[PDB]
Amino acid sequence: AEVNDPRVGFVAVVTFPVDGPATQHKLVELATGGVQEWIREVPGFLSATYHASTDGTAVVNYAQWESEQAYRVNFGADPRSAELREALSSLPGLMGPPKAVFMTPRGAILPS
Amino acid sequence: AEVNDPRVGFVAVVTFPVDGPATQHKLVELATGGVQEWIREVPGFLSATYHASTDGTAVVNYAQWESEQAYRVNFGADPRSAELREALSSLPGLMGPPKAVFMTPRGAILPS
Repeated sequence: AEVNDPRVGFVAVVTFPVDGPATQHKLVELATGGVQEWIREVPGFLSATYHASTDGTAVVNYAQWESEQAYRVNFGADPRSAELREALSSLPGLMGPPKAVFMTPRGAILPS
Repeated sequence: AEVNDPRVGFVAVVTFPVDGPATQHKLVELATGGVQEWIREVPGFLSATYHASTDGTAVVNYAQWESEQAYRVNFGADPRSAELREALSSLPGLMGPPKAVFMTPRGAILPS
């Protein structure tokens, strides 16, 4: 969704610490390789964008959800989120557990 | 821009540690204020979205740029970005300097 779309009521920023750029690439390939095809149609899911940090040390997911309730019901409470967590944890080169920050959009600036 | 817009070549995620929700509001108000309208016209600027962490302790800016040079030079060499940085660093309630992570979008999971 557009970053400022009013439907975005809840965001998670998840950082995965990795051992370098080869693992960054493998982790994004894994995350977008079909393991989470099921999430796409879940109610309230808007997007998950995986980024490689320029310094090679982390993959960062910016995830948009319609609301915290939708995230909790349709993601956190579905055992498939634990299967997805297991899959992403399986990759050689992941150096520690992912770190999450939960937040809500409060203001934006777009080009004129 | 949409999170998977192909023009987004570079993202900065900047986290400002703050002492509580009153400060989260003052910081977003300052950052989205009005005298800061010049950013909207910077070449290569795509968006800045400010978020309040649900726990009250941080404001997070997810910023989209066409390239690292648009952020570093088109924005960062402009004297106005030094003025903005000083205003944000002098706000009461800040608990430490902002921390930035720089990254490149590499994949996205979206609904059909």
